[PDB]
Amino acid sequence: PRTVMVNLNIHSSDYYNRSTSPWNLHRNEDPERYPSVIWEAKCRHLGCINADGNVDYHMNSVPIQQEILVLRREPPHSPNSFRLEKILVSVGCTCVTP
Amino acid sequence: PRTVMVNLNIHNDYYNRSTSPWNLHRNEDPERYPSVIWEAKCRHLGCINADGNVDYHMNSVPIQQEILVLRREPPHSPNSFRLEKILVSVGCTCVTPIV
Ligand SMILES: CC(F)(F)c1nnc(N[C@H](c2cn3ncc([C@@H](C4CC4)N4C[C@@H](C(F)(F)F)NC4=O)cc3n2)C2CCC(F)(F)CC2)o1
Repeated sequence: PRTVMVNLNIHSSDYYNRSTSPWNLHRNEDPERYPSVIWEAKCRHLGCINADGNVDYHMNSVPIQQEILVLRREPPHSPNSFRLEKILVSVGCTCVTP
Repeated sequence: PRTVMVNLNIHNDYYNRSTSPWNLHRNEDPERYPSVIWEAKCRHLGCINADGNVDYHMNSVPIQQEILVLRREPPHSPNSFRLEKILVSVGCTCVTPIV
């Protein structure tokens, strides 16, 4: 264990609507985790929006997955003690050539 | 102060075909945890078309997200931190510019 003290008191999105692989945000909630709420990107379409403004299936919208560190309550249900943990979160969508 | 204890011992390529591909840039700060953060930098100003050529009628833009980091408090402290928000680039997407 490398135990440290953390003080939790801390001292654009509408532009991504113009993406050829647009996404919406999905609420992910876990009361055993900090941050408990994580907004996860879900691609709106299987294809990408082409020059005509239409969904084109010759290209694919794919979620960008990132490794994210979160705090897991340790022991479970502990309000003040945690262990660092890695999870995968979707942070947006990009358009790929299959 | 909302002081909590954190155990820092972690429990636990595809996007190359993107029309708005990106590379990773090393962001290092010895006063922060994680000290090293890899940020996405868009490879091109435009988006890659069907022919494999850059088209400047569209733009590759970095997706900026707010993430939480630990700042050493007091400075240089090996075991005490304050939570802090920073803005990082987590990938690139292709956008149709405003006309
Ligand atoms: C909104 C949220 F997703 F819940 C969220 N916000 N911050 C976190 N987690 C915070 C957080 C910060 N980072 N910074 C870097 C990384 C690494 C991944 C290889 C491990 N990445 C991911 C990628 C990107 F950051 F650019 F995305 N590039 C990287 O180098 C993960 C990460 N996790 C977390 C909150 C608890 C804490 F303070 F104790 C510690 C830090 O989650």
